[PDB]
Amino acid sequence: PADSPHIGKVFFSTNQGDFVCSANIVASANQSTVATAGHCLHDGNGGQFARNFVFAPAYDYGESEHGVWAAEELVTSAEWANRGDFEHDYAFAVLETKGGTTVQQQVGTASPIAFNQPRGQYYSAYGYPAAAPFNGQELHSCHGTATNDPMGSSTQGIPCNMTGGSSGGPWFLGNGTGGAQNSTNSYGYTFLPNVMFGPYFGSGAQQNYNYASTTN
Amino acid sequence: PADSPHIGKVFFSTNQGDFVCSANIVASANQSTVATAGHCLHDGNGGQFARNFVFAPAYDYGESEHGVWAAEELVTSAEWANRGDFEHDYAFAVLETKGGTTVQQQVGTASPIAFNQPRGQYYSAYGYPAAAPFNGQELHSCHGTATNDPMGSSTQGIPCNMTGGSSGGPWFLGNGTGGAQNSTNSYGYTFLPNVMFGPYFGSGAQQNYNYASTTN
Repeated sequence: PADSPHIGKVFFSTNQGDFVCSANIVASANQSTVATAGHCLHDGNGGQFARNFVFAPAYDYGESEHGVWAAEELVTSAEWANRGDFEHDYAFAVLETKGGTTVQQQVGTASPIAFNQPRGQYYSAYGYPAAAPFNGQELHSCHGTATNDPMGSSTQGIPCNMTGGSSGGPWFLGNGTGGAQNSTNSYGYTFLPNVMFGPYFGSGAQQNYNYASTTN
Repeated sequence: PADSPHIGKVFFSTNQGDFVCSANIVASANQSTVATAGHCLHDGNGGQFARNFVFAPAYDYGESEHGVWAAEELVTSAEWANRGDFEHDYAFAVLETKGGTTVQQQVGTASPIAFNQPRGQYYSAYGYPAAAPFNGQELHSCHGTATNDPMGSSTQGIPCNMTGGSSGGPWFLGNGTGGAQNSTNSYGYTFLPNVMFGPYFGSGAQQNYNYASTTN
């Protein structure tokens, strides 16, 4: 985590309990924006937003020297919020500033983010899987070539063993944590998933990003 | 109302019961977008989306020939949804398509929409006020020059006697229903009778519009 401190762990609550996800600081005008999954910050089907959304950059068996960051605005895709549309299971959280210090300023790095890229690219996906065989404490990764959702939606799948808690973690184009972010961990099929699915980052994601990243 | 069928009445429900608002068809790529107030489609801080949001173009003691249109995507500003911030009490609803027909195609017209315009312009504001001495059945209007929020926020006020139900109704630059939409009826203050406040249509509103109008 110390080497890619833009990636971090998410804690949040709903009426059903206390849960975890992952997220990533993306380059933004407000320097306060993390990319995550829609389902990590909103119920879907017209419901309420998650409560007490906290981001922990470079989490590693606990918060890092970078600390933990509360959300000020949760920015869900409209298709996710209204219909639980997994084709648009992406979102951005706009975090607090601490006495002038934005999360980007504290952590000192943020991922570029790209949209409307070809399908079928090679990805490195990251997150904090929390269900067995994982413990929720470690940054893990998956790597491989994306293929189409066999069930027929616009999502893409990569070979991956990560479990619940990894949702919202970044997909970077290419090998490693240094590429442009171009999707987010959305879902796998239990038990012992072997494919991670992530939504296509098209013009919906781009325009949601433009909006979130400017405050908003 | 027949002369300005892009303006219409809104019905919706929450856990607190059935409510009414106003809205306006604005030109959009998806041909399906109405401008309204954030509070006409989302509770604000800690709440959820309105249910059964329906738009009735050219309502006049009942639906017009254009019928009634259900929302598919409610698109609230982030600051309204997360904090009930009246500086951003604007929103867009993306409506259903009926047998291939979009609302903009049905009505055959839409208002232009403008952002980042000067403060203190002259407006014509419209809506379906539903509290006495109004009955919710009629299109009413207010006209005047905008002044600054006495509370010091970025909202603006105009002289206007319209009551609950008028929220979400359009403010058009200039005289009449034909100008560019540049705010929405949002709120009054208990101490200030007959003044309607509407949010500033700035870059937040523009980016929310860009996003909503492409479906989204």
